Parts: sequence; structure tokens; C-alpha cells
Amino acid sequence: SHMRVLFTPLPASSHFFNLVPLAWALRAAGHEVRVAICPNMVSMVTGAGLTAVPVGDELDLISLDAVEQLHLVDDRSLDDLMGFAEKWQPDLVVWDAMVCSGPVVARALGARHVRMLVALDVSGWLRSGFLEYQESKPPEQRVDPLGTWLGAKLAKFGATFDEEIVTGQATIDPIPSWMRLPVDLDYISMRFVPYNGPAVLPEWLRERPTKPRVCITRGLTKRRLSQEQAMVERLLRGAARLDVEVIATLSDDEVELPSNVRVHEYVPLNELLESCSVIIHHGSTTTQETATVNGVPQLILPDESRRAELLADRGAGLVLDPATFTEDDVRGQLARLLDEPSFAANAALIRREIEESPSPHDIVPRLEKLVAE
Amino acid sequence: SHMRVLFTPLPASSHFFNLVPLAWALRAAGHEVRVAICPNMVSMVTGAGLTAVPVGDELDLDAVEQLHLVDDRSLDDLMGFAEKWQPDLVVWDAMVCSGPVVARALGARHVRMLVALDVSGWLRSGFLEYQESKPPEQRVDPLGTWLGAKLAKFGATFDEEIVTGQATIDPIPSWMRLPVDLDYISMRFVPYNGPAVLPEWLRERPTKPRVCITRGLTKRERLLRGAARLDVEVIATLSDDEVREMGELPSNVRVHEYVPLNELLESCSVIIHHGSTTTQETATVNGVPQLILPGTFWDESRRAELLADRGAGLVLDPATFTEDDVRGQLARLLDEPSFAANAALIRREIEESPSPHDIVPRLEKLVAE
Repeated sequence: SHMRVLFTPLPASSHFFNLVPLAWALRAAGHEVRVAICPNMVSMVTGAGLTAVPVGDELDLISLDAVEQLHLVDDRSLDDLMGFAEKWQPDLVVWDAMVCSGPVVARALGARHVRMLVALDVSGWLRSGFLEYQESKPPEQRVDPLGTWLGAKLAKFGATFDEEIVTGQATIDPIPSWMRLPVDLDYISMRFVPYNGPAVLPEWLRERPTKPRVCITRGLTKRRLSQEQAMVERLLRGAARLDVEVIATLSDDEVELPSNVRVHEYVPLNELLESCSVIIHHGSTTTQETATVNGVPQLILPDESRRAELLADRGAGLVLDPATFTEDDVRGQLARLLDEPSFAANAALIRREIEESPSPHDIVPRLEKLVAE
Repeated sequence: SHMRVLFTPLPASSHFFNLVPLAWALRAAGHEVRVAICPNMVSMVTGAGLTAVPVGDELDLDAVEQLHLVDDRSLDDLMGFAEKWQPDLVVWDAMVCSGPVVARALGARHVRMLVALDVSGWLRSGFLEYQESKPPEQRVDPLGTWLGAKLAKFGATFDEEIVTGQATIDPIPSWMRLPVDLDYISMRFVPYNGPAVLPEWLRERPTKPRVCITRGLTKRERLLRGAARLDVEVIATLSDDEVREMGELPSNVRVHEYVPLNELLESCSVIIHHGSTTTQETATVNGVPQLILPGTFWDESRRAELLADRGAGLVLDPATFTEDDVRGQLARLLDEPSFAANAALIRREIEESPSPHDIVPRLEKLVAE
């Protein structure tokens, strides 16, 4: 190997999946890559071909000082992580923007660390306001609740607070440039490469569809909880009203369905989207990014609002209000998305833009440079 | 450059695991990657984070047609998927003929991948030279005829490249390579050994040399006991692989059903195994001296023998091996700084070979040619 690399994701499909191609990029380059995950998510990490380091107590993040657990910075988990990081001595920590696990350990060890976004850098942008506010107050007044909080976690291991602990020494950004919230940081642009969990191509997904194909879905994390409810029934019936094949992802639950609807518990999303003409979703980053990367016009029922808006602004999608929309709304917008050639044309442009930003493969030498400096 | 790439592995964990890092390298570079596999093994593919394409009938290892995925069932299935998907590139495990036949029929580029020493290619060049030296009416090609027939069903003709690829990716260290004249692409072996979870026992630093003993790889007689009992004669901790009753294991043998091999090997002083590629390579890149009881069913002895020639391992002839042999040879691997020093040199040479990441533009260019 050359580097030892430790990822600290948030234990949630959507977050984890977003890091997988970068982690495989590093591994493909001969780096050793390990993923720290709570012990009950281990088989999600292992299901992506990555090596898991179980750390801390079981954590059902979906059901959830409880603030500490969600940021992975509770004694049990942090001490456990740090026990492993001390023996393994990684050179680089790539940490998911919503945990403080990774940067705390990194700074404690003197490792380099990089933040990865899954969504718009809301954190970064809030923190930007805060620092701007702070700068103009008198020195004696420059309080920093986050700073001093992280300072205490850091002291437990004999290290000090730094701004980097909040926003990383760099931030890898998989959302397209032109959506980026305006904040002054070292962003590394990275092409989104879809990973959606275990993917088997069933025979039927081998053929060109014979009728326009519409995918209706919501992010894997968003589906685990998850009256009322009737919104999906409305989307489904709304979309059925056109001469299209409708593929929908649902739990065991219902219902009697239009003859042109097909319901599955799971599909391989990226591979389905290659054959779809429209996707309808609730604005999870990964379903959105997977559609965008396949250049597939979107109907979004909402940072999801903002990402949905931004995408409509470039005419690649349309939005509907999750709390006021009617079957007929669904019908009409779907029709626009299918009939007006511009929508697909714009989506094709955004796709080409993305296809031209550096891949995970191209980010590896930048990370290597960062560790070697 | 945005390619569609199809992998067609032999459906066996040794062979497939050998392709995983290159497959991910391609996907990490933004290419679309799919792996055709027989239905009973889609799980091994998806468990490596890769997209599986179930093709053909259940297979468990015509007869030779099945072994090489070139029975109608497989071929037809693959071909019907490939016809529609139109891959730009097919990477194929050296023991299979599905990938190249299919690539040739669609006009896709294709590249063959070794998992062992290129015995096929060595044989084939022998055959081509003996053929070249015969008068023309005598230059018969059983293998060529037999493939030519399979290409026929799809309207394509035979080429030598159906036998040895347009290029061959070689992950075995190149100093071991059989002398044969082909366009080999050297590639750094990057270990993948199935689902890997760091267990608590691996958290503790070793208190004396760890010696790992694994049934040469997932493949899968009580010569295994000859092996365990004899390494216990040294002050070493064995980590050995299985559940099984054969009596009293000495106290220093620690039994574990599952180990994560790569991670295990980072704290081992010695590994004892049956010579399989995945195991020998994973140890080689971790720089662990090796004691090998090769069989068997291919190039294990030549590989084992080549490690021993560079002084990075010792071999034992099974059938005739004794418990005193194992203790003597093992004691040699632990006491002579030689073996670790040579294992370190060979490891460090492997680290200068282009990684799967480095090979990507090389394949992108091949497709673009």
C-alpha cells in the first residue's frame, strides 16, 4: 500500500453509498481503506466490498446527549474509534459532513482529514454566517458554542480545536458545482458515481421498453420510517393516467392498481434509470443524483426543496407541493416532462457537465498530494 | 471516455475475487461495469459491491462446454444480454470462452485476465509453432475448429485472439511469467477476499509470531492435522481455519471459522497454505514468508517453487511430508531473517507495478484505438 485511509460515515445507506466509489477508487489505487461503522451496519459496508471496522454500540439512527450519538462523538463510540485509530495510524480520514467522529480522531492523531458532503453544505454556510458575525463583535464577545464543545471532546485526547474540525482541511463535493451554496472553502469537485446497494439485473430490465417508462421511488434511508401516505397512492394513480409503464417501489402495503403499474420492493435503481424517460421522487440526494447522472427528467415532491428548485431552474425537472398536489397535477407535469423535448435536452446538458468533472479515480492523486504535503 | 464494460469470470470465488479491484477501478473512473455470472452466484458479485447479470443455468464445480461457459444455455443468454447492452469492452477470465466469443460477435474490444501462470498461452504457442512447422494441409486446429463453430452460430469467424485476448492483464509478479510472446499488461495484485470485518481478536497486537494456516482458499486430507500439530511445536500462535473434530488441538492453536485474510496477514510472520493464487498473492503483497504444500490441480507447484527460488518461502511435498518437516521449515521461516527480507523485496517490487487504477487509461485507450 501507500496510504492508510479511514472513512467515518454516518450509519445511513444514503450517506454510506455516497462514499463507496471514492473508497473503491482509493483501494484500486493500492491504498488500504477501512470503514468505521456501528456494529449493526457492518454488513452494509461489507455488502459494498469494503472492509468494516465495528465501532461503538449498536445504533438505530433511523429511530433517533442524543446529539452526541448522532454525530458519533459519544464516549463509547469515539473512545472505541480512537482505540483503533491509534493502532492503525491512518494517514487520511475521509468523514461524512454530519459526524465529528472523524475529524476529532484525525486531529488527535495528526492525520490529514477531508470532509465529504452528501447534500448542499448547509453546515458550512451556517458556520460561514457565524464566523462573519463573530469577526465584527468585540474579542471578549466572540463566543463559539460549537468551538468550545468540540474543544472539550478534543481535550479528552490532548488536542486543540481548529476551524478545520468543523469544515475539514478540504471538502469533497459530489453535488454539481453550479448548485454549490456560496461559501469560502477548499472544495474538491467530484462526479457523482451511483452506488445503490446490491444490484441484480433481472431479465426484464435487459430489453428496451416498448412504452415510455416512468420510475417512481424514494431513497432507501427515506423509506425506513416512513396515514399519510395517500400521497404515494396519488402519485401512482396520477402517473398511471398516461400511456406509460410505471415502475414503483413500495413496501408490502397498498392499494388495486392500474394495469400499467408495476410494483417491486427493490430495484437496481441506476440500471433501471438507464431505461426510464422520467423519474418521480421525494428529493433524496442519491435518487436525485442517480437520475441526474443518467440525464433523466425529474418530478420532485420535496435541502431537498432547494436542490429540486435548482434543478427546475435549469429546466430538467419540475416540482410539486407534497402537501397540496392532486392526481391531475401529477398527470400534467408528467406529460410536460415526457412531451416537451427541452426537459430531456437540459437534463442531457447537466449530464454532460457532470461527465466532465473529475471522477473519484481523478480525485485520488489530489488526496495523495494532500497527504504528502 | 465513458465505456460500458462487461466482465465474464469463471464462477468461482478465487477467480472472481481476482477481478474485483479492476472492476471497481473502472467504475471509480466513471465507467459502467457489469459482471455476468451464473444464477447461483449473483451473491458473490453483489457482495463485492458490483452489478450482477445472471446468465445461464446453475453451475457447480457438454462438460467441458459448461466449464468454459460455452454451452448453449450460457452463450445464448450472455449473447442476448450483450447484443442489447453493447459493451465497448469485455474483460474475461482466462479459462472461459464466453466473453471473447461474445466480444468477437459484437465487435467489442476484449482483454483476457490471468488468475494463474499463463499455462494456456504457453501451450498454445507451443502448439502454434509445431503447427507452423507442418505442411499447410496438415495444420489442424482442434481448438480453433471448435471455437470457429461457436462463432459460426453468431456470424463471426475465429481469430487467434479468441484464445489469448487482444491483450492479457497479468496480476502475477512478472518475474514468474511463463516465456510467451503476447501483449501482457502487468498489474499490481490488490487483495480482495470476500466480506471482511475486523474481529475483536484482531484488535490485539500479537504476543508471539502469528502463523496463519488456511485451507489454500475457499476450495473446499487430514494432512491438515499434520500441518496444525507441527506448527504448534514452535512458540507461535496459529490461527487456523475451520470447524472440525480431529481430537485435541494444542493450546496455541486458535481456531476461527472466518478470518478476514488480508487483514489477518498484516500481523502474521508466516502463512501455510495449499498454493492457490488468491492466497499466495495476498501473502506476497503483505510480504509474509510462505510455507506451501501445493497440490494439485494446476500451477501451484511452479508458483510455490518460484517463491522458494527467490527465497521468500519453502515448499513441502505433501503425501511424503512429516510433522518434523513442518516444524523444521517453519522454524526456518521464523529464524532466518532471509525469508522476511526476500518477501519484503518481492512485495516492494509488486508495489511499483501499475495499480488497477493505473491500468484504467490503458484500457480506455485500447477501446478508443
